Amino acid sequence: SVQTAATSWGTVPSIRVYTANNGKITERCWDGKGWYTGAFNEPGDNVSVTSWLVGSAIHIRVYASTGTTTTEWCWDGNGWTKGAYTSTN
Amino acid sequence: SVQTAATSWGTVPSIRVYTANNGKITERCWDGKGWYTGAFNEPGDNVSVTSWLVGSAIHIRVYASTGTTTTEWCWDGNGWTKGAYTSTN
Amino acid sequence: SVQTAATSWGTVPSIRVYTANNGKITERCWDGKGWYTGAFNEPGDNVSVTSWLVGSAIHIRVYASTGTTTTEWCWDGNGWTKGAYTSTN
Ligand SMILES: CC(=O)N[C@H]1[C@H](O[C@@H]2[C@@H](O)[C@@H](O)O[C@H](CO)[C@@H]2O)O[C@H](CO)[C@@H](O[C@@H]2O[C@H](CO)[C@H](O)[C@H](O)[C@H]2O)[C@@H]1O[C@@H]1O[C@@H](C)[C@@H](O)[C@@H](O)[C@@H]1O
Ligand SMILES: CC(=O)N[C@H]1[C@H](O[C@@H]2[C@@H](O)[C@@H](O)O[C@H](CO)[C@@H]2O)O[C@H](CO)[C@@H](O[C@@H]2O[C@H](CO)[C@H](O)[C@H](O)[C@H]2O)[C@@H]1O[C@@H]1O[C@@H](C)[C@@H](O)[C@@H](O)[C@@H]1O
Ligand SMILES: CC(=O)N[C@H]1[C@H](O[C@@H]2[C@@H](O)[C@@H](O)O[C@H](CO)[C@@H]2O)O[C@H](CO)[C@@H](O[C@@H]2O[C@H](CO)[C@H](O)[C@H](O)[C@H]2O)[C@@H]1O[C@@H]1O[C@@H](C)[C@@H](O)[C@@H](O)[C@@H]1O
Ligand SMILES: CC(=O)N[C@@H]1[C@@H](O[C@@H]2O[C@@H](C)[C@@H](O)[C@@H](O)[C@@H]2O)[C@H](O)[C@@H](CO)O[C@H]1O
Ligand SMILES: CC(=O)N[C@@H]1[C@@H](O[C@@H]2O[C@@H](C)[C@@H](O)[C@@H](O)[C@@H]2O)[C@H](O)[C@@H](CO)O[C@H]1O
Ligand SMILES: CC(=O)N[C@@H]1[C@@H](O[C@@H]2O[C@@H](C)[C@@H](O)[C@@H](O)[C@@H]2O)[C@H](O)[C@@H](CO)O[C@H]1O
Ligand SMILES: [Cl-]
Ligand SMILES: [Cl-]
Ligand SMILES: [Cl-]
Ligand code: NA
Ligand code: NA
Ligand code: NA
Ligand code: NA
Ligand code: NA
Ligand code: NA
Ligand code: NA
Ligand code: NA
Ligand code: NA
Repeated sequence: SVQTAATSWGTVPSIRVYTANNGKITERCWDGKGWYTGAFNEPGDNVSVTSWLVGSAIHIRVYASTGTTTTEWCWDGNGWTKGAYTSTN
Repeated sequence: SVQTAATSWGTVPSIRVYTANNGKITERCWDGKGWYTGAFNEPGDNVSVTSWLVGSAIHIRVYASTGTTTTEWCWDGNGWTKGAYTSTN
Repeated sequence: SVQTAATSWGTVPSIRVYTANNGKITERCWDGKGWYTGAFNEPGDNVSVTSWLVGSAIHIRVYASTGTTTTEWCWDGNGWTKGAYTSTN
């Protein structure tokens, strides 16, 4: 099966659902008006997510794994950027 | 292995744990007094979840996947209902 | 692939990422200053997580599964303790 991860914020709410399928992760988005495909598209076979609001600004962290490798991706209001996470050391 | 997804709300807290096993997803619940089996029972091989409170009312979204198909299930205070989510388009 | 689960709290934030690899789950931690390996180390092939704050005290629940067995682990300010969760009955 594909593998998903979901997060939400606020009371509208906004929702993001990440799906790993055949080695790629894609993103679907709800902001109160319908579902649309988001900008996030990166390699991975497994995905997890968390998020937090600072006032009205959302911060999202997506953990994309393949084999024994995990890469963190970061949204902080502009774009997706690889983060500093490593699984060890 | 079975695959689980967990969410919580409030400070009691309430917890819900969803488990995919042999193509079915079941639900376990804590509201401060012990664990009990919940009403949610739907097909799926993979599960994710998120939730949010509006005041004192919980909203839960369970994303149930099998193969390349994902179905969203919705709790909004009464019962479980299929949602509008699709993985594409 | 390894399988991960992530939670966060506050606005710093703190983040915890749990990774199941080859039958063991390990923990990585961010509290604003860098990533470090946490104290959590228990058997499991699949992991989920949730957490909640009571004021300034974090409570974390990690659901560690192997085959059809799921064990809950609990952090409530001191250490990791097996919880009362069972998947049925
Ligand atoms: C992608 C990344 O590494 N983000 C870091 C951030 O990097 C800075 C760069 O963005 C740029 O400004 O150059 C400086 C060096 O001069 C840094 O490399 O630095 C932040 C400062 O601590 C990191 O912390 C978070 O920053 C967020 C906003 O960008 C936010 O304020 C958050 O609260 C901070 O903790 C940021 O780290 C990333 O986010 C944290 C939470 C972890 O997920 C970490 O692994 C990420 O890389
Ligand atoms: C199951 C579903 O589709 N729920 C929708 C909801 O559907 C309405 C029906 O419940 C009924 O009232 O008939 C009307 C048309 O006349 C709609 O079909 O409509 C809501 C309005 O936007 C959707 O939005 C959420 O509604 C929640 C309470 O029911 C809550 O207020 C939430 O804040 C709203 O965003 C609701 O969509 C479902 O929930 C959202 C968050 C997504 O998960 C979406 O995919 C779900 O279908
Ligand atoms: C590990 C565990 O079972 N924790 C229980 C907690 O057990 C108590 C023991 O810690 C000790 O004090 O002895 C008494 C009997 O005299 C109990 O066995 O009991 C708490 C009381 O309800 C449980 O509830 C949570 O306690 C947390 C702080 O420890 C916190 O206040 C939380 O809000 C309470 O709901 C605690 O249960 C564990 O946590 C809950 C949320 C579930 O995850 C449950 O399965 C856990 O075992
Ligand atoms: C903050 C926000 O909602 N931005 C929307 C745009 O990006 C989408 O949301 C962010 C948080 C991240 O999940 C992106 O990968 C995602 O595409 C979005 O493109 C736009 C739609 O027209 O709406 C913005 O509000
Ligand atoms: C709001 C709430 O806690 N409702 C409980 C009932 O349903 C359980 O919780 C909801 C949120 C959802 O997870 C259901 O699938 C689940 O069964 C529950 O049946 C009842 C137990 O007697 O207690 C209610 O409070
Ligand atoms: C509350 C807190 O942040 N405690 C830190 C110590 O434990 C780490 O965090 C807790 C919540 C749990 O995830 C542990 O398994 C984890 O190791 C930590 O060891 C210490 C680092 O020097 O810093 C504490 O603040
Ligand atoms: Cl950004
Ligand atoms: Cl409802
Ligand atoms: Cl403790
Ligand atoms: Na989630
Ligand atoms: Na649509
Ligand atoms: Na942008
Ligand atoms: Na969770
Ligand atoms: Na019990
Ligand atoms: Na009902
Ligand atoms: Na998460
Ligand atoms: Na480092
Ligand atoms: Na300690």
